[PDB]
Amino acid sequence: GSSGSSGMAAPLCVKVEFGGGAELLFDGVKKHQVALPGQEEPWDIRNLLVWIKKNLLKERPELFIQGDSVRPGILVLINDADWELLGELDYQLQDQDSILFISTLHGGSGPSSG
Repeated sequence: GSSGSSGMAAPLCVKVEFGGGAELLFDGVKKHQVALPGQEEPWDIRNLLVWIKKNLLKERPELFIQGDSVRPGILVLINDADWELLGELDYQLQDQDSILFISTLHGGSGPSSG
C-alpha cells in the first residue's frame, strides 16, 4: 500500500524542570530540553510520563514515579498551574509548553546526631 495517507504531526518540544533532589534522577540538571515525536494524537501527560520515565529519567522510576502516573508525592505544574485543574492525564501537551516536576516525599530526616 503506497501513497495511502499523508499528515504525520511534527515533533513538539517542551522544557522540563525539576526542583531540588529530583534533578539528580535526570542527569542532575535544573532544566531539560524535551523533544517529543509527531503522531496522529497529541502528546498527553499520560504518555509524556512513559518518555520522561525512560528517555529523561536515567535512574529507577519506582524512585521518581510509579506507573503511567506521577507518584503521590511528585507534584507537577504545567505552565505554572497545577495539572490537576488543567488535566492530570486528560491534558494534551502541544508545544513550547514547560512542565515542572517537584518531589515532596523523599525527605529522609529524623534522628539527628550533629
